[PDB]
Amino acid sequence: LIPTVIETRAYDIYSRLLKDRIIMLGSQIDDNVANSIVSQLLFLQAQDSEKDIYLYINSPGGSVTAGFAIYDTIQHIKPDVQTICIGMAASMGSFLLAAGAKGKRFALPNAEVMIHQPLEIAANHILKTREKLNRILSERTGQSIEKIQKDTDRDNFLTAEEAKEYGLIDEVMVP
Amino acid sequence: IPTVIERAYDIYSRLLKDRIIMLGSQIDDNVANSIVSQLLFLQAQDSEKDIYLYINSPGGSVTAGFAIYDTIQHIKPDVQTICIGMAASMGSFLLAAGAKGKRFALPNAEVMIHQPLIAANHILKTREKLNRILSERTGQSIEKIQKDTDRDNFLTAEEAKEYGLIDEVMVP
Amino acid sequence: IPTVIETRAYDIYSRLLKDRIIMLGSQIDDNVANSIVSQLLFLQAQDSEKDIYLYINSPGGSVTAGFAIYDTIQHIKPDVQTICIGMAASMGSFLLAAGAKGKRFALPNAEVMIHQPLIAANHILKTREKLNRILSERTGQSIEKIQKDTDRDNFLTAEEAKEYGLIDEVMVP
Amino acid sequence: IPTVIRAYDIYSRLLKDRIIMLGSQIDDNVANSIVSQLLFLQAQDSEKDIYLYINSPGGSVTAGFAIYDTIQHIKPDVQTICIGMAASMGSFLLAAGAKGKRFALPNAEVMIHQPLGGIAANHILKTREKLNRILSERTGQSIEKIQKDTDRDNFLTAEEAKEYGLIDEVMVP
Amino acid sequence: IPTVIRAYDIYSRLLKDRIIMLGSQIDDNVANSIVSQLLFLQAQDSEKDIYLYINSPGGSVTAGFAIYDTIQHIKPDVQTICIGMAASMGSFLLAAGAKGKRFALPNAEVMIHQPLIAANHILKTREKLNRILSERTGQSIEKIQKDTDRDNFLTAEEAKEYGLIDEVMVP
Amino acid sequence: IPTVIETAYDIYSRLLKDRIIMLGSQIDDNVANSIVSQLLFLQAQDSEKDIYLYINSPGGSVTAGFAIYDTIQHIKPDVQTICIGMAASMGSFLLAAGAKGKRFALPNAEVMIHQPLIAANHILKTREKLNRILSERTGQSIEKIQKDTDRDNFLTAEEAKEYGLIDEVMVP
Amino acid sequence: IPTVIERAYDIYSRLLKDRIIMLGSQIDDNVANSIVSQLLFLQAQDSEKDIYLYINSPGGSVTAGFAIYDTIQHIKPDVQTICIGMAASMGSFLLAAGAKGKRFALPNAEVMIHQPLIAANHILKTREKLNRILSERTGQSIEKIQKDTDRDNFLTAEEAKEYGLIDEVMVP
Amino acid sequence: IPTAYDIYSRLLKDRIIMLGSQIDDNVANSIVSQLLFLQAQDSEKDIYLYINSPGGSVTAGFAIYDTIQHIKPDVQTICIGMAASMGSFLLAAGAKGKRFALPNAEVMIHQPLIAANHILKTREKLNRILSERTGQSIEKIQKDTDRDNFLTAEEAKEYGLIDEVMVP
Amino acid sequence: IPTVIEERAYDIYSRLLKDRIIMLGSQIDDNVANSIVSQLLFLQAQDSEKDIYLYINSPGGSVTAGFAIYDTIQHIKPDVQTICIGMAASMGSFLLAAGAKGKRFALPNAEVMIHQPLIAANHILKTREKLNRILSERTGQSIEKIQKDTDRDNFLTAEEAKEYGLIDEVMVP
Amino acid sequence: IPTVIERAYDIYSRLLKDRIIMLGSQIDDNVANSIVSQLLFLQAQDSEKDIYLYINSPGGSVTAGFAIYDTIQHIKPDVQTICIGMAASMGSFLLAAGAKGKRFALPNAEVMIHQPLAANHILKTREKLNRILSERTGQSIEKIQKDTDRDNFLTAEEAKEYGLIDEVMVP
Amino acid sequence: IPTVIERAYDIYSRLLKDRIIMLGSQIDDNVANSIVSQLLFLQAQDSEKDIYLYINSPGGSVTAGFAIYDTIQHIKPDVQTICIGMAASMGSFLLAAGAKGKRFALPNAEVMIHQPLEIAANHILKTREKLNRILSERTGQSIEKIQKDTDRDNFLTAEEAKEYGLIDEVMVP
Repeated sequence: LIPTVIETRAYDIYSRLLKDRIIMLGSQIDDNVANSIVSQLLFLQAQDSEKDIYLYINSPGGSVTAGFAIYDTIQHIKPDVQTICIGMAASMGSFLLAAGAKGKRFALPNAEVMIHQPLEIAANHILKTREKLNRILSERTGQSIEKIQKDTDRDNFLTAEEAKEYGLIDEVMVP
Repeated sequence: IPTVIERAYDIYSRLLKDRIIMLGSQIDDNVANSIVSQLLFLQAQDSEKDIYLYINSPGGSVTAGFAIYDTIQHIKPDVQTICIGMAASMGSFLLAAGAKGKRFALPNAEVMIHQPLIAANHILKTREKLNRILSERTGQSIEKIQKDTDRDNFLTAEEAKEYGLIDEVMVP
Repeated sequence: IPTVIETRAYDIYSRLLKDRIIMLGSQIDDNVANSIVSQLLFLQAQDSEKDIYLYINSPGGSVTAGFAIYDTIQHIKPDVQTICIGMAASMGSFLLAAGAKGKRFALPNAEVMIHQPLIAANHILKTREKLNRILSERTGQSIEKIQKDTDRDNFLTAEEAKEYGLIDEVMVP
Repeated sequence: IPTVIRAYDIYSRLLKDRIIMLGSQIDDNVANSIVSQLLFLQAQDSEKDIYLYINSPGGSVTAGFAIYDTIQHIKPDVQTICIGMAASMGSFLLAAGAKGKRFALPNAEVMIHQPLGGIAANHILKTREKLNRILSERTGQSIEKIQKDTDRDNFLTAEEAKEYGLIDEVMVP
Repeated sequence: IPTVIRAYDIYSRLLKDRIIMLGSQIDDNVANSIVSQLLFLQAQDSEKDIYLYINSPGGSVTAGFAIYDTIQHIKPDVQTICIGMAASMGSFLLAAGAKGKRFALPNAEVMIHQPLIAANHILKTREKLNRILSERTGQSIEKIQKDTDRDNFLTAEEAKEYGLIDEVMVP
Repeated sequence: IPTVIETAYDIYSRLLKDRIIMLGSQIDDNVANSIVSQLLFLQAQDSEKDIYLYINSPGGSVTAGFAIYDTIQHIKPDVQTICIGMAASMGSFLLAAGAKGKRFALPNAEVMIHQPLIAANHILKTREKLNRILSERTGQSIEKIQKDTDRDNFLTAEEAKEYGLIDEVMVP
Repeated sequence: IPTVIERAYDIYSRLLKDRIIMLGSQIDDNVANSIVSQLLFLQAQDSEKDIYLYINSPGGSVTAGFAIYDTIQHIKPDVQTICIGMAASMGSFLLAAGAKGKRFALPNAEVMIHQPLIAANHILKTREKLNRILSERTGQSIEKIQKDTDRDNFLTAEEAKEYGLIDEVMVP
Repeated sequence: IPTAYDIYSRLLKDRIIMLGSQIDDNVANSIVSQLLFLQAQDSEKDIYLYINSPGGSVTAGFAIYDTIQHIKPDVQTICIGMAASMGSFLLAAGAKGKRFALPNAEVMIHQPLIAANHILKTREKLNRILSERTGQSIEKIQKDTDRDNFLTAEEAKEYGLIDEVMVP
Repeated sequence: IPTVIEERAYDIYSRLLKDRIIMLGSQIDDNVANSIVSQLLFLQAQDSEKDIYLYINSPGGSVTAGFAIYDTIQHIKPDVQTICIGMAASMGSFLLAAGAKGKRFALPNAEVMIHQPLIAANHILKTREKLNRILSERTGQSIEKIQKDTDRDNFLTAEEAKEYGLIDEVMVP
Repeated sequence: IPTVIERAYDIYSRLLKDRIIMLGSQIDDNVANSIVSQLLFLQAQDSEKDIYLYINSPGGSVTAGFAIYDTIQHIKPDVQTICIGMAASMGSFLLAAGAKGKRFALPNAEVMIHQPLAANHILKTREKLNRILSERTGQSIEKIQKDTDRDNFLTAEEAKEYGLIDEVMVP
Repeated sequence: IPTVIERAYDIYSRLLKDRIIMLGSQIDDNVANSIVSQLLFLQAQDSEKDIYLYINSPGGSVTAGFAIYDTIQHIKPDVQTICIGMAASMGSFLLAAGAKGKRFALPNAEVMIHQPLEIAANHILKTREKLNRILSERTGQSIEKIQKDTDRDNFLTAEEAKEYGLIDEVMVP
């Protein structure tokens, strides 16, 4: 499922999108996805430190650690990382959605968003990093930590407009 | 997938050079990410020129279908839709979602609007949303579409036109 | 599948495509259908006036997939010649008969079978009568004859296929 | 499948009460098993009723027919009771029980759709007409009404099934 | 699965005491086994109670209805006892037991969420599920319709309040 | 297969007590050696009482077919054949091979005399051997049986009676 | 498991006759259902005689564990728990859950009360359920338990006596 | 395989052993045991070995061969279906006067082809043993076991591999 | 397959095809036949006058697939030289004998076998009669002898095969 | 299996440019079709220049070994054979079939002349190999027959003495 | 394995541009075939310049190892052996086998001389005898001591391997 594009040079579609500073996160997040995403972010920062990056998100979520690698890289680099949810952003996918530059987090009208953080590691360290997630989510949305602690414990499916109301995105994109 | 040189592509890649996107499988997230990317690619090359999305699809994921739906609506280009073979469920929803006056089917092509049945209530909620968009795009009442997407009828290309799922049946 | 390089690289199918030649050498499913349809649409954009050549060695396949190639053959402006090498069975034989009039061919030892093997039953029968109606138009046979023969497994000689109206000529060596 | 004490499993222990469970897709292994049970029960007694419980999605025509012919051949009455579902060939076997003794539980769904693809087409169609004719005889419906209905997918309530003539009574708690 | 001795496995020895264990997902195989145990027990004695223990994630609606109907048809009262979990079709069968005689142990969990071949028939049998749950629990059909569409775990005590069981079996 | 305990057999063993053999599958060496054994067992219990061979078989190995066939002919007891469901290829050869006047089919049974296609010469040799045995046991000419065993037409129970493969169709 | 004729018991069937139940693996629903049925069985035979539950288990399903728990609490007879080898998570919960005065470990037995981490809020609700019960059964405050069950501590048989998880370490 | 015995176990009661498969070491060890069991019961009465076999391992075939020859009882051999390779060799190895075939049974003496010298050496011993048990010259068995030739039951009697074709 | 550059990169087979060499090195099925036919069609479009060299090391395969290859050898204009290296069996030996007059060769240690080994039985027998007739035409042997011989497995030496009319020459080192 | 750029090759294609064919696996039909093709290609580029066939092979198919043998003997250029590691059966036969004076082994290479086993055809082709080995080694046919029926590992020097190779290459 | 555009490479091919070869896995025939090829290539490229063979290997096939060994000794240029990570069994024999003065190891590398025990026992013990013999020459240890130490699985430090005579130097940062 990846066509070729030859300018007058052969790119598959994603590599051609990367040329325009577009990164497609279209899968479950594991370490392989994270290493690839971080790499693309580093490449694009190196090309241009002033120019916006566009990160598109269609993701069921995944590994907290891998999710955090991408997060911290988004925060480190100078360029503004816009975020755009195109199909779904659940758990760590919605966390990355909300971690886009302020004013620059978007979703298409019909995109679903879920803040539910589900669940060998010791229980106390899982709970410790969870607190870390809630604290970061509390800031980037303007909601109280109490309210985010509750909400991430349930599997609430948000509409694009609920997400905006909630503070996970800045705008719903209009045709 | 044969190779073509004008610098070498496969067929689909050469068709994309003429702004042709082929949707020829069940729609899952990988297909969705792929169709969306191509549409985004095409938009940036020319925001004015038409896009042609051929559809031969038994359907698939609602969320994947909607991601493609929304990209069609969002981009500036008119997306034509042409049904060859079959458009079922979410494939039939995408066919109906093409630019007005520019939804087509070949003569022997087939269309089934039945949308098959994670919290039930969420599924049923997104389901009401599909019926309304299908009402808006066909001109049929919401109640009529309610009944029809819950039953598995096959429409001929001609029935699909009479129904408002397409604008024209293409003739040789 | 060997490579062909013109001082530009192709595989044989791709270089045969350069001569407006398409090879259908397998069971027809959705993947083969989309591949063939694309080749036809491509070849049409290259030149709307020149003949296209469709070689058929196929045991059959999906009615849906077969109808997508059918309608695409009809839709495009160029003549599609059909050439049966090896075998045309079921939906394979339908596409052989779908070629431009006067331009449906078969090699001398090729074999044709129009038996169409047997979603609600109602719809299967409906699209069957639609196959039968179309084969009747393309072969010159009455729909009652097509009806009986598509319900039985029936190997036609290349010459018999000519006598039937499935092909126009048997290619002489 | 638990043990009952001479140690049976439940089915073996129910066979002692002349009860046969048809709880699966019907194929040749199921058919041979059902047939042998029916022949064994005729051997034990030719006068006493048999009880065939049916919870089955359907299956092979030929296998359905081997059971059907064996129900008709043996001397005893074979009661049929639909628990859960009787589809395709399972609904045909439901309607083939002794007249007056075809039952369904209140919530059991019956569907007379006979699938085509789920042999030469002609032969399949021949045996379809024979199934239709038998269904006509056993429901009291016209061969024509039954043609239409078995070509389509309808789930019938137990009551509608009785209204139809597929069963004689709905068992009340 | 231990053996007890005249040689039985435990389930079969429990069967001798008119106890049936529903301990898994309900499919047609599970359904046929259960229905068979009921018909067997009924023949053996039409007056004596039957005990159905339930630890089930759920399953096939057809399979579940097969069991439901057989429970209702036979003469003996069938007591239902939820141990562990009753979800979806398992919770339906729990409610399906003789009224006065539906139980759960204190840490048991009940979920009535009914998860979602043509759409109209599925929605049709949903309404038929809802209407029976409405009768057996005393809750209005509008309330059951809402609650079976949402995924929600109930305490044994909460399930008693709801009308799915008659009592929490206190230790 | 259920259990039957008398005052423990599986069903098939209980039927074997009545001299009933069930051939319900594709004929391979393993099926052949089971069938031959049941035959030698029953000849030994009683060399005078009929044996009942029920046939629901898609066919199988020619060699395994012949091992069963040669055993039927060699033992003293009359072997009745009853086709339930289907008899094809070597299943129909064995059906025709039961005692004269004791070959039966249920009304909806299907019978296919098609023998489908070692060095080629030896396959053809043992086919001539099949054809000549079918010739004797049906009363049809060797010419005719050659044409007919070379085609795959399905025969009605009654059509198989007319053919001479069975003696009677069993009435309810 | 080998046979023992006392009528042929496997060793587990033999031990069940002495009211001995062995829980020797990860706790899933099959195991839970097996243990529950064995409990109900032994309870039927004699509601006054002790039952002995030997535990060597890495833990398992909380629901499956609670089903075993609830049945121990429900039945009349005293369930003695004996840890041979290991009791972890739900294994150690079931160990602590035996009759008061009658919870044992072999001297080299290991005990770990870490409960590992399907909506998050429901999981956390059931953990609290465990913590409170462990609190009732050890004499420790819910706060020490909620702290200790969140981390990877291995307890010696002796240390587990210190903790109130077992009553006695079995003298050889 | 119906039933307390299963059929084969019931036939063993009547001193009947059924070789219905490829001959490998599992099969060989089974046959040998049955042969030893039967002679323990009565070393006088005949044993009946039915053969329907595509052949198999030389070594495994020689284990059955040697057990037949060793024991006191006559071991009749009866080919049903086919005896090929080691199966045909075992057929010809039955008590003299007591090697039978059913009328449509098929016999093939081709023995198809660890160092090559060992297998060519063991092959000579087979040829020599077939020459003895048929009354053919060794040079004729040499040629004949080197090609793949199906014999009729009658042809096999004419060859000396069986004594009689069984009459129905 | 290793690579050769003339920067035009081939695999050896693509490099050979440059020099009009096709290697039929495997069991003949649909995939193989489709490949060879296309290579034959390619080479024909390239130069219709110059010879083609078809090297054959093959145990045989599908009859349909064989005839598809045969029919294309006969149809195209170029002379197709056939060279047996190693083995030609069944349809391999049939394709070997189908090469140009005076231009069918074998390497000295090559083995050739005409046995064709054994869809309704009668269709098989009728296409067998096709092969035998053609073998008769190309070897000069009577149809009697060929029928007799295609029904048994005899291995033919390079020289024996020349004797028989399957090849024209044995290639001298 | 690295890439070399002059034009981009893998090492084998790069070595093919220097007329070096590497026979490094069991011989089957695919290996034979490949080696033959390389030999044909190489004779097309130059018919007088030597070719170098390195052999590390446990053996393989007889038909396939003969296809390669026959191609070697047919083409004009001299085919030097070099045994690295092992040459067994059909491997050792292809070692022996190299141009006279131009058949080599490395000092620690191993050579096994054992040929493993309708039977009559197998024996015939086996008499065919024996007769070619005898010609090329210079050994009597009776001695080849004894030795190929035996599993006999030959030292590089022992293989020289035997006449399978001409020289043992020196470090 | 990343690309390198200098012309495109994977890293190993780029390193091979600098006469560096990486032996990174268990040695079998496919590894040996590769290493030998890389060595003949580098010789042909330049017969006087040093080759650098990096060894990180648990060892493997004796025949395969000796093929690598013989090629190192045959070709003209010096082969340096550098153990990174692990050299065990035939890996450590290959390490000993590098140009005298030019066998190296990283400081934390591990070296195991144990040569573990389908061929006859007699041949295995005889090719083992030449392994011992060759290690005695290259290390300077008596054959008696070599026999002893290669029958035991002791692990050497890079330094102990130096004192043993398997390498010349432990590499300095």
